[PDB]
Amino acid sequence: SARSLGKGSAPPGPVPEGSIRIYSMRFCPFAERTRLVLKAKGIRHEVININLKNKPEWFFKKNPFGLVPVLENSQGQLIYESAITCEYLDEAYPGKKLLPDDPYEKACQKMILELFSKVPSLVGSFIRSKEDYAGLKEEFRKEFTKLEEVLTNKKTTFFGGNSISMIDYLIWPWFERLEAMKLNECVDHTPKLKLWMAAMKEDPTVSALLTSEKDWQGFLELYLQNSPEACDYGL
Amino acid sequence: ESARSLGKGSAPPGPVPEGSIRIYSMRFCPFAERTRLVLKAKGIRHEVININLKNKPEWFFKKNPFGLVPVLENSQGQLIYESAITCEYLDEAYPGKKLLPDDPYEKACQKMILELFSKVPSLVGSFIRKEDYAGLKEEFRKEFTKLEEVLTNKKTTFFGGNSISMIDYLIWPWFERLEAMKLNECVDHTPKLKLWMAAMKEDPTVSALLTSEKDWQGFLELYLQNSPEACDYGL
Repeated sequence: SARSLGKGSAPPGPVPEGSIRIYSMRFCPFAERTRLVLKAKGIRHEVININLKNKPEWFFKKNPFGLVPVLENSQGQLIYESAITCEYLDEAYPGKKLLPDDPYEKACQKMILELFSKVPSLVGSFIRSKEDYAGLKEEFRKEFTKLEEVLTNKKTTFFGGNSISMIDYLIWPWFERLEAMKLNECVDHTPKLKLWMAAMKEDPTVSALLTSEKDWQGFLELYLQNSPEACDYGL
Repeated sequence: ESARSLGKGSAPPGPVPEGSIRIYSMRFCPFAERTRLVLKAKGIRHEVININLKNKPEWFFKKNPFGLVPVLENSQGQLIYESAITCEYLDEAYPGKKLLPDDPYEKACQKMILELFSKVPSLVGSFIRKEDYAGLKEEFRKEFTKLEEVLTNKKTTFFGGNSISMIDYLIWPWFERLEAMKLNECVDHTPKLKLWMAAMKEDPTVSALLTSEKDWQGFLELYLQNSPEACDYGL
């Protein structure tokens, strides 16, 4: 049931009443954002994994950009872009809100997300390709000092207060891979950010969705080998 | 004159008065025009401080760590930057008619359409910055086709329905500069987008904030030569 769907696969059926579907990939950190929100809010859903190296022909009608995550509900409505999917889920579902309702506090979370914007591309660059490592670790350190400054100025344990909120879940997938990439020395000069990473791993939602560093390395070696079995590593 | 832009050696501004809000802007900046369209549409009491973008004051780098306009500042000293964030903050923080739909899926559609528009501001910048023209005009036609497909599927005059909403004000500044840049032919294959442009010019908020073709070309001639008088052209 978790095996990814690829080129030649049959278009999926309609999403059943009272449920939502996520088009995802088990090792995609952008989709992990949406799955953290789905788990934190206790939302009943179904997962369809997409083979990103051998995409189903029907997947391009779900998203014109051809990227995961994509949400699909029973009315056939489609929502793409990880940040948009997270905001939509917090708005359309009941229970405790992950986004603060104060307009300024909500704007701060979106400004912090923009301060984090260079981190996903650095992770991408690090994974790919070596003599480049030194320069890239320096780049990581500079970006992390910007997040250290936010926590210093806020005087809180998390990026949106003394308890976890949307902003923490949005940036967590990249800090999760940091240790798997053996780049933990990049937070050795950011003590508040380091304490934040330890607090995040103790969160029940974060903890339930962690990928083991061996499963991630299994995926990565298959991905770097350009294998169409990468998305399905560990079955 | 309160409108002349502030440069190096200017005194840092005083506190924002109670009941008001300040926008740090530049009269020919399309990103800050988004924010000004929202302040005008919602009838928000505010003050404008223009920044000399070719002679930036030192005190301004404390208002935004990116050093860009627009920036909002209130009486509590709160600072909000990134044009899309400033617009959403104003819609939530102030009374009157909401520019954003209340439905979570309709709100998500507005943010997805904004993403479909994302290449247009950088093509405008590349065009203003040959022979390059033919290629750049073809890129404009491809991007404008994407917007025409949205209007074709919605069967409405505007991007969020039968009435003007936030998404229209967010993309309008770049369509406003088409005639000025002599790029009207780039929409001659997009009839619905062409009717939308005419409908936008009829809107009282849009009409009140239009820049004359002469003031714009007058600004551009000075800005391209790094003139410190560029931002204050037309007085």
